[PDB]
Amino acid sequence: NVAHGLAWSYYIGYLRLILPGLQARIRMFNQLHNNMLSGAGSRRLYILFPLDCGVPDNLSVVDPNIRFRDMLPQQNIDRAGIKNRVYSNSVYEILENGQPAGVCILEYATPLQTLFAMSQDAKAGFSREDRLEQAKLFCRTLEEILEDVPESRNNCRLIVYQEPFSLSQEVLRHIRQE
Amino acid sequence: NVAHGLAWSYYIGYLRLILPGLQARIRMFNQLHNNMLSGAGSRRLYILFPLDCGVPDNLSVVDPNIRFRDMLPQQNIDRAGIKNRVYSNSVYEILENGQPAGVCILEYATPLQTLFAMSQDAKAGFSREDRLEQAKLFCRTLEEILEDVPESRNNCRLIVYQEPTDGNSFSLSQEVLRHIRQ
Ligand SMILES: Nc1ncnc2c1ncn2[C@@H]1O[C@@H]2COP(=O)(O)O[C@H]3[C@@H](O)[C@H](n4cnc5c(N)ncnc54)O[C@@H]3COP(=O)(O)O[C@H]2[C@H]1O
Repeated sequence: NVAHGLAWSYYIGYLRLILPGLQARIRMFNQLHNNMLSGAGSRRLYILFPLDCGVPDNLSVVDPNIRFRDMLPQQNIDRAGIKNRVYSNSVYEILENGQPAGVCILEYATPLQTLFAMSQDAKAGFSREDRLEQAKLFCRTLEEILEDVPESRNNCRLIVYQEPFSLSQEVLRHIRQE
Repeated sequence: NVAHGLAWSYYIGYLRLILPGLQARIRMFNQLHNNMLSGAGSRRLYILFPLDCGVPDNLSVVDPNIRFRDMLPQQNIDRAGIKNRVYSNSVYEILENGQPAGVCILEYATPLQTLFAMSQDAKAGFSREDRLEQAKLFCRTLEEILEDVPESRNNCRLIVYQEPTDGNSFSLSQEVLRHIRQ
C-alpha cells in the first residue's frame, strides 16, 4: 500500500529523527530571538495535511496572514552516505486583522505532493476519489505509528483538512488550544 | 503499491529537484577544489542500491576504500512551507590498496532504509523475500519513471546490487569504479 510506505517514510526518514531534539532547537531559538516561541502552543511542530494533496511551497502567498519570521537552528546528520544532511524548520507569525496573534513552526506534509503526482500519471492511475482515499490512509497510518512514541504529542500536531476554509485561522485554533 | 510510492517519492521529491542544478554545483566545486572532478565519470551522482536494504549512514566504514573528501555547494529551495530547505551532496575518493582510483559524488538511496524498518516492524510485517521483491520493484519503477527525463542519464547512475550470503567475494569500491569507468 502506497500510503503505508508514504507514512513510514515520513516517520522513519523524518519525524523519528527530527522530533527527539525539537525542544532543544527551540530553547535555542528563544535565546536567539527574544523568547518568541514562549507559549505552549508555540513549542510544537504543526504539520499541514491537505487531503486534496494540493501543497504550495510558499505559505505567505497562500494565506497572507501567515508571515515568515525565521528558521530554527539547523540540525546536521550523517545520512546514508550524505555527510551533514541538513534538516531545517521555519517559524511563522499568524495574523488576525493585520495583528500578530501568534507564532509557530509550520510546514506541509511533503509526501502529498508525491501522492498527487502518482495520481496524475497516465499509467499509475488513481482518481480524485482514490487519491483522497490514499491521503486519509497516509494520515491514519501516520497517527497510529506516532502512538507508540509519546514524544510525538509533546512535539507535534497534525492538522488535517479537506476542501469540498481559513488556514491562518485553523492554525490559531490549535495554537490557542495550548 | 509500497515500492511504487517510494520510487515516485525519490524522483518527485529529489531527482526532479536536484538533477537539473547538479552541473552548476559541480563546476563551482571544481573552482574551489582545484578541478578535482575532472572526468566525465566524476561529474555524476552515483546512487547505491543495496537490494538487501541494509543502508548504513557512513560509507568509509562499510568499505574502507571509499573516503570522504568534501561536499558540493548546497542548494536551497522553499519546499512545502520550509524556507530554504537544503539539498546537500557529498564527494568521495575511491581507493585501491591506498592508491586513489577514482573520485565521484556518492550516496545511498535513503528510502531503502524505510523498507528495512518496515519489514522489521511487528505489525507492518513482511519477510525478507517480500522486502527483496519490493526493493527490486523500487529500482524498476524508478528506472522507468526516469525514461521521460533524458537529463537524468547524463547526471545520475543507479548502482544496483545484492550482497553475498553464499560466501562469495564482492567489493563495493570496485563496483563504483566500474560504473565511474563507464
Ligand atoms: N530534511 C528534511 N526537512 C524537511 N522534511 C524532510 C526532510 N527530510 C525528509 N523530510 C520528509 O521526509 C520525507 C522522506 O524523507 P526521506 O529522507 O526518507 O527520503 C527522501 C530522500 O530519500 C530523498 N531526499 C529528499 N530530500 C533529500 C535531501 N534533502 N537530501 C538528501 N536526500 C533527500 O527524497 C526522499 C523523499 O523526499 P521527500 O522530500 O519527498 O520527503 C521527505 C520529506 O517528506
